[PDB]
Amino acid sequence: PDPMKNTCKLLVVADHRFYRYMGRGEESTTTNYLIELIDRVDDIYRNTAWDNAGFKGYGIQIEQIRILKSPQEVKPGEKHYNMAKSYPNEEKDAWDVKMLLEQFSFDIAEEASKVCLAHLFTYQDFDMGTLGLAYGGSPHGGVCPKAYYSPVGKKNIYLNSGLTSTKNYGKTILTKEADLVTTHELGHNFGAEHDPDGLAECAPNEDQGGKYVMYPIAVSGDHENNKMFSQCSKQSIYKTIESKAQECFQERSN
Ligand SMILES: CC(C)C[C@H](CC(=O)NO)C(=O)N[C@H](C(=O)N[C@@H](C)C(=O)NCCN)C(C)(C)C
Ligand SMILES: [Zn+2]
Repeated sequence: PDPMKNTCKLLVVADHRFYRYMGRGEESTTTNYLIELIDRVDDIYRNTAWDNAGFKGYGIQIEQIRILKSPQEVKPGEKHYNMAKSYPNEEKDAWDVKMLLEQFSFDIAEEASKVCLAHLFTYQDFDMGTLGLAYGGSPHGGVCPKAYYSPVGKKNIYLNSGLTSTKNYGKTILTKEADLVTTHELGHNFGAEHDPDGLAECAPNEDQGGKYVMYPIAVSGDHENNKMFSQCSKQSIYKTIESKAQECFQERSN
């Protein structure tokens, strides 16, 4: 490992929904929630030995927290990830999750080009229990901005993005649950795919510690393995870090 290239700096964005519902309409409350969450997530990553030996000390740190205190004003027919209404159905509490991730990536493109990852934190009830979405680790995108020319958007957007909502089924998720969602979405950014049932090593039974963080289902969160990465995730992320650290990782701060 290269201590001068072992940290993925993040642009963290709190939309107006997050500001109001999680942040109590305050910069301090909003930021303190995110600072602490990212730090707990960083503990998982930083202590992980990707090759099961010395390849460790790789993690994440916040470069900037953008705080959107009010909805984004838009013209008719125009959309923005921070606009007041949900899209495509304004009668729903939330956007279609995939469309939101794409919109966020479009709107945040110039800023995203300057950081390892950009992550949106919002407060909306996605349909059917969905909690987050991210590019990378999909059967592209992930760490370090990679351009994608959007025919619809008419400009380059970058696929180094993901999002977490802290609302599910009409209530605020537990902080221990939020940590897991963000760890999982950034896991995809870092190159991990979902742990498949067919590999017991990567998807253990409850008596053996339970599932690892990259399992595709989220329920409970009280088992030992739940907060950690499986050997399958480690192998994928290891390869990702090896190819990407020199490209956009930086020295750990503080
Ligand atoms: C951190 C979790 C695992 C993220 C995934 C989606 C995903 O793979 N993000 O990369 C999720 O939202 N999973 C949901 C989930 O398990 N949600 C739980 C909290 C839930 O609401 N379960 C009840 C739904 N009948 C799905 C999509 C499986 C319904
Ligand atoms: Zn996933």
